[PDB]
Amino acid sequence: ATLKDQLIYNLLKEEQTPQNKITVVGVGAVGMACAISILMKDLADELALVDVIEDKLKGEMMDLQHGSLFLRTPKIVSGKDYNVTANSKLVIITAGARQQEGESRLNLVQRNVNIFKFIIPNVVKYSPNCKLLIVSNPVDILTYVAWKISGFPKNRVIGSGCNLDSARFRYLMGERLGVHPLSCHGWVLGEHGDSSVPVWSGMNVAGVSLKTLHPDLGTDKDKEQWKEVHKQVVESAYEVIKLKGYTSWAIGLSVADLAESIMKNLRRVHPVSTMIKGLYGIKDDVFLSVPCILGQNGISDLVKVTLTSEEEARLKKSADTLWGIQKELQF
Amino acid sequence: ATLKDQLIYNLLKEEQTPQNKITVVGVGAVGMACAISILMKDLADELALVDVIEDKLKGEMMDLQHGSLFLRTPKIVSGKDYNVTANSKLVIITAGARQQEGESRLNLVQRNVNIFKFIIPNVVKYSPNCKLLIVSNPVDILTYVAWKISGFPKNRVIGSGCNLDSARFRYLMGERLGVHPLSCHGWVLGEHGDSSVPVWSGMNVAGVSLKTLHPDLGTDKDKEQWKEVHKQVVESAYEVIKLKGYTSWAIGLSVADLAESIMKNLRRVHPVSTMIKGLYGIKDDVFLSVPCILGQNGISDLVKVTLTSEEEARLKKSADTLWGIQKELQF
Amino acid sequence: ATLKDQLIYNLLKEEQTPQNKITVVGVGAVGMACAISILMKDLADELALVDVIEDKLKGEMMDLQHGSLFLRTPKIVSGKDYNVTANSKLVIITAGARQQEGESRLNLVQRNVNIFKFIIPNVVKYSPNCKLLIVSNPVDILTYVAWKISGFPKNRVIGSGCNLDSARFRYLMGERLGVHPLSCHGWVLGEHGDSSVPVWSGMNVAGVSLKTLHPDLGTDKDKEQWKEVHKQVVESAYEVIKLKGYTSWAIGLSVADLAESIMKNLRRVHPVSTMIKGLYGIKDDVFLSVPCILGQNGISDLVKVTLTSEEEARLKKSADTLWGIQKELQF
Amino acid sequence: ATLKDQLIYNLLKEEQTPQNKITVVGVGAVGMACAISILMKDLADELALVDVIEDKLKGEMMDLQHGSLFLRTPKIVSGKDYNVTANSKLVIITAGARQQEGESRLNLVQRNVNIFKFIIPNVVKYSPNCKLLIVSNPVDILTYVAWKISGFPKNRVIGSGCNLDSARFRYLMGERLGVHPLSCHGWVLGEHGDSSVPVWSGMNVAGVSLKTLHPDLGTDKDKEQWKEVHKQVVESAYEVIKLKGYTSWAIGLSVADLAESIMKNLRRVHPVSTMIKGLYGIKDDVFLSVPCILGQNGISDLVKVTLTSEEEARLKKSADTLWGIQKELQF
Ligand SMILES: NC(=O)C1=CN([C@@H]2O[C@H](COP(=O)(O)OP(=O)(O)OC[C@H]3O[C@@H](n4cnc5c(N)ncnc54)[C@H](O)[C@@H]3O)[C@@H](O)[C@H]2O)C=CC1
Ligand SMILES: NC(=O)C1=CN([C@@H]2O[C@H](COP(=O)(O)OP(=O)(O)OC[C@H]3O[C@@H](n4cnc5c(N)ncnc54)[C@H](O)[C@@H]3O)[C@@H](O)[C@H]2O)C=CC1
Ligand SMILES: NC(=O)C1=CN([C@@H]2O[C@H](COP(=O)(O)OP(=O)(O)OC[C@H]3O[C@@H](n4cnc5c(N)ncnc54)[C@H](O)[C@@H]3O)[C@@H](O)[C@H]2O)C=CC1
Ligand SMILES: NC(=O)C1=CN([C@@H]2O[C@H](COP(=O)(O)OP(=O)(O)OC[C@H]3O[C@@H](n4cnc5c(N)ncnc54)[C@H](O)[C@@H]3O)[C@@H](O)[C@H]2O)C=CC1
Ligand SMILES: Cc1ccc(C#Cc2cccc(-c3nn(-c4nc(C(=O)O)cs4)c(CC4CC4)c3Cc3ccc(S(N)(=O)=O)c(F)c3)c2)s1
Ligand SMILES: Cc1ccc(C#Cc2cccc(-c3nn(-c4nc(C(=O)O)cs4)c(CC4CC4)c3Cc3ccc(S(N)(=O)=O)c(F)c3)c2)s1
Ligand SMILES: Cc1ccc(C#Cc2cccc(-c3nn(-c4nc(C(=O)O)cs4)c(CC4CC4)c3Cc3ccc(S(N)(=O)=O)c(F)c3)c2)s1
Ligand SMILES: Cc1ccc(C#Cc2cccc(-c3nn(-c4nc(C(=O)O)cs4)c(CC4CC4)c3Cc3ccc(S(N)(=O)=O)c(F)c3)c2)s1
Repeated sequence: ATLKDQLIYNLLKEEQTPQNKITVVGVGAVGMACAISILMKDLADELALVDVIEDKLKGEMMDLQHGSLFLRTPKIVSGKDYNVTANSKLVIITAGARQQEGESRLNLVQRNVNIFKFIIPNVVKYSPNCKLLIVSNPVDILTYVAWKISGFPKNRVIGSGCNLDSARFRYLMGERLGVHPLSCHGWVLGEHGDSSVPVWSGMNVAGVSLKTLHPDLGTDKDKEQWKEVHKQVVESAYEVIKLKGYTSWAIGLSVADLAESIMKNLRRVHPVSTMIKGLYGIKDDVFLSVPCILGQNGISDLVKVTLTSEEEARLKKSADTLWGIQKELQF
Repeated sequence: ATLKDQLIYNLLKEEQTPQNKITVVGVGAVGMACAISILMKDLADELALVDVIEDKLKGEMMDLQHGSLFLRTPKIVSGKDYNVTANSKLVIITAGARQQEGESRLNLVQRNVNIFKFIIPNVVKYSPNCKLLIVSNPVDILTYVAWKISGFPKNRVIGSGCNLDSARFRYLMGERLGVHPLSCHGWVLGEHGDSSVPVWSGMNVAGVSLKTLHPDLGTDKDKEQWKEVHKQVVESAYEVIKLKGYTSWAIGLSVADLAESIMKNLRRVHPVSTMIKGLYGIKDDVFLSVPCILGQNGISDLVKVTLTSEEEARLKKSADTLWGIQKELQF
Repeated sequence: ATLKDQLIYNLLKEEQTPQNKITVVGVGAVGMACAISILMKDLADELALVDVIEDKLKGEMMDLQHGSLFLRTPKIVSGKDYNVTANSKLVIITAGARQQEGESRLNLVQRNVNIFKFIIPNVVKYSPNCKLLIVSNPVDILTYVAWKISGFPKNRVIGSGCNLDSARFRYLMGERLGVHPLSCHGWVLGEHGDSSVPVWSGMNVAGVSLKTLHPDLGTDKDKEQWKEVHKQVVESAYEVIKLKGYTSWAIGLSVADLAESIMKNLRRVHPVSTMIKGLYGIKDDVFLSVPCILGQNGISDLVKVTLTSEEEARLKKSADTLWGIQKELQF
Repeated sequence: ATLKDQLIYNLLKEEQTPQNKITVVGVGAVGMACAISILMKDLADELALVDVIEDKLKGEMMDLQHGSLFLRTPKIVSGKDYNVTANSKLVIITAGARQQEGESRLNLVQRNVNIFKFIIPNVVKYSPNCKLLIVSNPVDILTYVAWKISGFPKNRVIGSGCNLDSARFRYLMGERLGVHPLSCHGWVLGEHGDSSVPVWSGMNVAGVSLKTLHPDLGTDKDKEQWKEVHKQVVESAYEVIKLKGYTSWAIGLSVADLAESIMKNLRRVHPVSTMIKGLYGIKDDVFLSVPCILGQNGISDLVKVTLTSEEEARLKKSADTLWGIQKELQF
């Protein structure tokens, strides 16, 4: 008998079926930050990685496996073939093309769409019941693209959206007030990044409305220039990109936070990008961030935030602009 | 009054002194993997980062700060100046040079020695009571260098050593047996990397000696070639370097595991590199990995492993080789 | 040589000094629930237990010690003598008397005051710099008592207060809305228990004011009777006492949450009982729960909640009542 | 519209099917310690409690629910009817009768059997695919009883067995050596409690066999009396029972450790009680503790520890004695 059989007596020929499986597609800096954050939060019993760069994919997988002693996720797999992703509960898309020198963002949009046309059908083939969490940028457009290609109902297609923008907002608010972001509440909604909308009416500590304490909050008359807090939500992302080349740690932690609510059926509220047609006069198929209740079925509910006329008009303008771009995309 | 003062009444404006502070020096892939792993294990109330590349250093710090909402380490700081490291309990050195084309390894090591001659006095100046955890390679030589330059007692200078090699051993052992590495026990000692020593006599599951079950274990007569487990401990690191360019995740996790024992005073046993003169037959000032008990005072004790004649001769040969190299380095 | 000395080489025999020590005084159901919750959140490197019942104290300590394999708090000690508590960062008082048949509540409180007159000087003797977290009831009165006897500055004497009441409020609010309590925000302030004050103006999800959506919120005109949420905050505690004899698990979890903010210096906001003279219109030395920022210095700051006339009159009435009782107690 | 519907827009009529559900039956001290330890380790997305004492059951449930803010287990339910347990992955039995004054242990055996004849059929009715983890004493007899009544294959019926005995052994070994139990390895096998067997051949630190260092280890000639370490594994349990009335914290943590391996499919090795017929000459249906590999299918494999003739004869004697009692039990 082999040493294994001398040492170990086998009771069961196991069926080996994954119960809490997560897949990450695209193992760049963002995908691997998502991966490590999920691993260190014990959110999955199996982690699958997919990419098209075969050596990079296998190297990252092996690096994680070598740390298995320090983890409680017993199976880490990888491959270019999507059979490694079968029966995932949650599939996180972090794939994208590399912007070339002198290439505009507009050119990236169709290249990432072309990547999604290859990825998303293979995801559905092997995990027809999964939740899809889209991180690749432009995230609101690509969440729509993923929704359309997958055929999924809208509860099962989730865009990272303004989850990270809101985390940045609360960090910066916390720095102004000397309070941990966990206790500084404030919401950034709409489009991820440049066009996001700070909802000044919801900014509060311990339920005390900042806007009621300081009616000029967020306006141009504001002597304390709190609008600069939202300007820095946008500008600080561009700054990290300039300083280190890309962002990764903050989005990875924010993605693991969303995965936690989904895998643990927590029904916490997150600002994520969701199919918003039927609200705010929006009549087109577009994805924008609103506060959503997240659990094991994806987005089961959303909060209807009371918006001023100006705030509603900004969200409607994002919806119109997104539909304008989406109708020109080739599927 | 300002909004903050309208909202918040201050009881004490006190000079915050750090209680559980860790510094990582060098924010390459290895340093940041250490940083993220430490953050997600709640080991510190303050994390300081140091490097010489100023924009990269600030970008990585800010990226971590943007994730504060998802963390419980309230202060993350950085700078090229070592006053940001003051009063650290643990200082992790992952700094190093990159080999230039056609540069000999000996010259690369001397460049790393020169880097340590700059770093180590500045660390001591601002945290004279810290523990030093050396990760930069060649790790056993540079741990000696750190020990010589710092003036620290040997309990407070620890080299990552074979902690990671042993983790790889147990992952590979677990894969052969179908058992989690947490339950697969085995020790790789001596030098990190190619010259490491697999202690076949300690390989066991549930206290069952594999060597006693299988007396050919690890020999050339072994029909199952268990020696290939140790060969892959060495080769897989080179393979990961070839596939993705470097290793980072597994070393980051293993470093956070050592930090956990030190910061929480666990007195767990780890294979780390320590000044071994007078033990294991070594008569020179060199650092080799043996099982060490780690706690709030660093290495308080070490385990005297019973070695065969061959294993003892291999460690003595490593010590002779390390001593020859160290006297060829300029301090 | 002994087996230990054959196996282990000692580098330093040093006098272990505790770095992150917590003491719980009183090992009833409440004290032990605090103990287990603190152990499972890795908040301390040393846990000390104190009581006057010597056999029970030793049995509980040993029970915890038998679980050390599953914990990461390496030292658990106990004793009737307070030298076991030396150098605690945080001291949690859950000690109290049991009401005797036919004994008036005022006499029961005086017996608890007498207990504090024994405990508090001995705590101060061995940990003069600790933070005091008072859980014993009546908690607001006894927090004042602890503050008066200790001589501590007010930032270092904290009463559990309405931390638990607010947790119950948010659980009940979450149940009504189908949202996790982590995302349901609402504050119960003032006295712990029957006289607590629900701040309807701060009740919100995602920054959306329920009171603004529903102006009758909490009034008698409310067709949905949201006032019953606060009524159940009070009644459910009495119900648990009736059904199982006492409450323990929820208070233990809420105490560990406060300990987490203090031990890790998080500067999160909690509703805890603090010396409120000069704020909120109170002119006597009394402790009432307001939102406080908690960190390594205890209460460094507090939030000034905007109150209605009725809410302010209720807090002033609580202060008048507390002051009348305190002058009827013998110190 | 109601306030809920004004605030929240519903996307899905959810099916509400539990994915990682655990049930605890019997909410005495042991059951509630299991419950809190499982809750604080995030092992379940739904926790169900069952007992026959209806008020106590509802009070404990409510106490846990009031701490929901501090947990990430979103549904806690209870009831005397087993429909609350439907679709559990893992069902933990901690039910038992109260020993009356002057009542022998022998009388308790049939009373606990009678309790199991009511419980186990109802568990199977609502969770036919679950794993059963038996904690009630006498644990090896009652694990057999549970196996027989359930009809389950032997991989899905697990007795707590010697898991806690081994944890106590490693704690006491750690205290002798000054090393954390996590790094002190040693196995207690066979029957839980009085008749358990310390396997001296497996006792080691860092793979260094204590028995080889000290051949008198565990014998009567041992000047250091290491056999007293195993005597205290037994005696310390009786001591805690004498000092505080019962044990609870250590078993609760040990049970949560087993639940972790099962729910996370970790395939760690634990000494748990398993149907051992076919090994050691045992030819009867009995449950004894050996090192077992635990995962999502229960006990999938077990380690065949090399035993001395004396050790094998003690295990065989336990098997004979257990079968002698079991054949007299009424089903
Ligand atoms: N939604 C948010 O808040 C933010 C999203 N992001 C976005 O994440 C995405 C990835 O970011 P990085 O990792 O820095 O970029 P990256 O270029 O380093 O990595 C992208 C990976 O996608 C892989 N890829 C390309 N085609 C593929 C295909 N058919 N199938 C599988 N993999 C494929 C690539 O090989 C690459 O390894 C970017 O679009 C980035 O803008 C970045 C941070 C914040
Ligand atoms: N001991 C072990 O088990 C392992 C150790 N390592 C070693 O970790 C070290 C770092 O690895 P990588 O991050 O991949 O290399 P890297 O070259 O990307 O990172 C080195 C960083 O040190 C910085 N640096 C140079 N001089 C400095 C100085 N005086 N002060 C502060 N920073 C300085 C550099 O700017 C760089 O950011 C390497 O030496 C590597 O061999 C890598 C994996 C396993
Ligand atoms: N503030 C809050 O939100 C809540 C606070 N509590 C309060 O916690 C306190 C303890 O609650 P339980 O454990 O259920 O009561 P308990 O009577 O079972 O525990 C009290 C323990 O204090 C010990 N004791 C008496 N005098 C002592 C002295 N000088 N020194 C040390 N120990 C002494 C007693 O031996 C006893 O073990 C009670 O006063 C209770 O009202 C209970 C739940 C919620
Ligand atoms: N295997 C091990 O390592 C150890 C096991 N134990 C055992 O755990 C068991 C429980 O211990 P404790 O909580 O201290 O005892 P306990 O008597 O306080 O609690 C037992 C609970 O079982 C309930 N019960 C009785 N009949 C029931 C029925 N048909 N259905 C549902 N519930 C029923 C009882 O009402 C009671 O609430 C005991 O047998 C104890 O010996 C204790 C610690 C270590
Ligand atoms: C006609 C056209 C319409 C859209 C086009 C386009 C485009 C494109 C292509 C590559 C990258 C991006 C992009 N990445 N990125 C990042 N953010 C982070 C972070 O860490 O936050 C890291 S990189 C951001 C946010 C910015 C840093 C703060 C954008 C901008 C963007 C723009 C538009 C939508 S949207 N609502 O239209 O989908 C978005 F969601 C985001 C954008 S061309
Ligand atoms: C005269 C001279 C002799 C030696 C010289 C030299 C040298 C040098 C310079 C840069 C990097 C290294 C080096 N990095 N590295 C890594 N490992 C990992 C991981 O993921 O494990 C990632 S990179 C390894 C280990 C190998 C991958 C498995 C080495 C080799 C080494 C050699 C010698 C000592 S030692 N015992 O003398 O300290 C070591 F500890 C390690 C080595 S110049
Ligand atoms: C002249 C006098 C006036 C008052 C006297 C008095 C008194 C006394 C003596 C023992 C126990 C208590 C008490 N315990 N207890 C618990 N709560 C929990 C929980 O799980 O929440 C578990 S038991 C509560 C709260 C209630 C269950 C919901 C009280 C009442 C109380 C009363 C007064 C103050 S106060 N503001 O004056 O400090 C308090 F803080 C609390 C009270 S004698
Ligand atoms: C003819 C007969 C045969 C058996 C009978 C019987 C019986 C009985 C009835 C109630 C309680 C027990 C019992 N509980 N208990 C606890 N332990 C702990 C802990 O914290 O460890 C807490 S209480 C222990 C262990 C001891 C404290 C250290 C026993 C003893 C025992 C005896 C027999 C088997 S077995 N192998 O036959 O199943 C066991 F598993 C355990 C036993 S009458």
